[PDB]
Amino acid sequence: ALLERILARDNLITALKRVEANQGAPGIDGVSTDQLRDYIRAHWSTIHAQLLAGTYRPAPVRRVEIPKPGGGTRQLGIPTVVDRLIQQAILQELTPIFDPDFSSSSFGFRPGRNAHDAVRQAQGYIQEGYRYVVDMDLEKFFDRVNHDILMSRVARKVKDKRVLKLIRAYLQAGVMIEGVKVQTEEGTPQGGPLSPLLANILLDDLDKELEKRGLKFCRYADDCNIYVKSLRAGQRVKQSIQRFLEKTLKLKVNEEKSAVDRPWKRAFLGFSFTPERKARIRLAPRSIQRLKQRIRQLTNPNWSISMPERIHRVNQYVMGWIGYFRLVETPSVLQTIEGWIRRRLRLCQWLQWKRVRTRIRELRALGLKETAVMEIANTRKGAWRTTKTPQLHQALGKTYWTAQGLKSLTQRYFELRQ
DNA sequence: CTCCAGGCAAC
RNA sequence: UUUGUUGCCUGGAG
Ligand SMILES: Nc1ncnc2c1ncn2[C@H]1C[C@H](O)[C@@H](COP(=O)(O)OP(=O)(O)OP(=O)(O)O)O1
Ligand SMILES: [Mg+2]
Repeated sequence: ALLERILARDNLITALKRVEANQGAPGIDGVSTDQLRDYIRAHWSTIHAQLLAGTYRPAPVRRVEIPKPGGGTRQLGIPTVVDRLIQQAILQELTPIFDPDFSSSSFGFRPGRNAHDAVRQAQGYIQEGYRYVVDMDLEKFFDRVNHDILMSRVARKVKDKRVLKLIRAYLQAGVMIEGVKVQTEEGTPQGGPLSPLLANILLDDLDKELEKRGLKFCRYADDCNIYVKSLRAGQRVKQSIQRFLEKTLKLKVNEEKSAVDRPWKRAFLGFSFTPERKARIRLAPRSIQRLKQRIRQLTNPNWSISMPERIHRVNQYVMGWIGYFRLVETPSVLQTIEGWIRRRLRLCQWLQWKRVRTRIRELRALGLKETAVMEIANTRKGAWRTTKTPQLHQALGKTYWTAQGLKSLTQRYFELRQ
């Protein structure tokens, strides 16, 4: 059966290689991903037989406080490298059980389904005429999943009694705070390999309820949004779905994140819209500011690495960042930020030549006319003031940086579009 | 299509 | 320090 299908050698080996490639910090027994192969070889005959007998209880998850981009504290649950391996072996077998019957409008944590599909369908509804959105998010979503309602939904397709006892055992296994087990009443661990799938199993009935209601929607994780023709119809369905998820699935709504507002005034998965009739996708103001804050720390303030290294470090971030944010339809702001990136990268190049004699030595070697070299080498202006001056743009502008190995932001934006 | 070193994003 | 999933991307062994 399913526990036998989970404990199959090929399914365990692929699950092992995942946590190995993850390189995640150890659980509460302190054993690392590096020791994971050596640890299971010694403890396998026990682990295998003790969970075959239904006597196996997993070790508690490690509490780690990480800050969220919103500001608040996110509590993580880090399982034992074995407890991460076992959950993986459960996930790998539970995906073909649950995934095909998941919603067409479900996009979160799913194989072959991305954030772009969630936005393309989202712009496709407002383009059709549904020019109002009911954006919704859930209060501490992974912390608030009810154990009884969840395994009710797990038992719907899974008939094997041994795995239902095993998943419950993982859910019931507590946390370690000051060397003591702290039993869990509600919540699936924020860091359990299986836990993102269990999140989709619970809210599949919410998907089924919305599909029965005949509503045009997009869901990614707990961040769900329904696309309506009007503000009156949106406000109406804002309360009736809140009542549904609070009663039938027992979940609390984050009212600070949830709104009935216009799609272009709100952000969805790092993207926003334009007030146009056929609405174009734009960068959300949070996503622009997260980029700008990252470039400020990547470019040298009082930092000390090699500049050819720095250019490559800027390269790997920007080219990756544009890989996700290729979906935006406004290249104008993308043209500005690349110019801003060049402008910011000019600042740390200007301070590198600290001496006035080195300033003249390099600018004359670059090709710039002596008339302009001596005019700006001994200037009294500030460091950020000098980076916008006509002469520093001539010696060190667009043509210089591209020759120095800086990969252009806009060039690869159109390359990924083509 | 599977796996390895790394990176970007969403959650 | 910092976990997990999912998508994509650069390079590599098949
Ligand atoms: N880095 C992560 N690692 C593991 N799980 C994560 C991570 N980020 C998000 N999740 C999971 C747990 C969250 O409950 C769920 C939905 O994300 P999100 O709404 O941002 O957080 P949240 O619901 O815990 O907080 P909030 O109460 O502030 O809305 O996705
Ligand atoms: Mg939430």
